[PDB]
Amino acid sequence: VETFAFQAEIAQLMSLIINTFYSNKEIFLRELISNSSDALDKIRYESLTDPSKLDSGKELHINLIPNKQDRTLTIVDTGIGMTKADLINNLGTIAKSGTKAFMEALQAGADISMIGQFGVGFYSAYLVAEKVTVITKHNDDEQYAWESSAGGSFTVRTDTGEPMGRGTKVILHLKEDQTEYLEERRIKEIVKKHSQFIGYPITLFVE
Ligand SMILES: COc1ccc(-c2c(-c3cc(C(C)C)c(O)cc3O)noc2NC(=O)C2CC2)cc1
Repeated sequence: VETFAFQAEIAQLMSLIINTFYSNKEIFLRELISNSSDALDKIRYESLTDPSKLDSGKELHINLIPNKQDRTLTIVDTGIGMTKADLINNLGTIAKSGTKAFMEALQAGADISMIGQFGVGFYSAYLVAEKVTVITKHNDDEQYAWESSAGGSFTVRTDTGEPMGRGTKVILHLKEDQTEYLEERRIKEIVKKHSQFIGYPITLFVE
């Protein structure tokens, strides 16, 4: 297991997300679904010229998996996936510059819900989760698990769990007071409100 420090700007972004009073927490799901859609777009485009990139799985979809027993909400996609290098480099995001652009878009009146416009929507996960695990598999690398409970550090390790084929799984270990996001009707409501026109099948698993 390797432990890394977040860049100062990202730790600041996470501290802001965790500590700022902001009731509209449901946007985290929109942001994660958007990321999955972006990753799915990428493997789709690459497969147009090289269909063998789909040997790791032809289906392009997003699954939402609540587990009330574990208090986890998991978002799984079969997009392009991330390499180990991507994970360490802020999960394939432009997080340093994006955080800068977000930080003082906020000072120009913006609110937290615009976070995705600055490429760092992922970190909105910390509105609802005390810990986030990101398990990912890119065609060119092995399957890795990234994890952080904030506090300035993250870990990366080779994943031992179920083979994913290709794509990304974001596991949200929910805060005690945020269990509404495990309820079927709440999830459906949020998907219909914010993600109605995502161009990939979104399947909400039941328990
Ligand atoms: C908005 O920033 C993003 C969005 C998606 C990704 C991404 C992902 C990916 C990343 C995340 C976050 C953990 C950041 C996610 O929730 C879902 C995903 O499928 N897998 O491969 C990728 N690699 C990519 O190059 C792609 C298409 C965007 C990385 C950065």
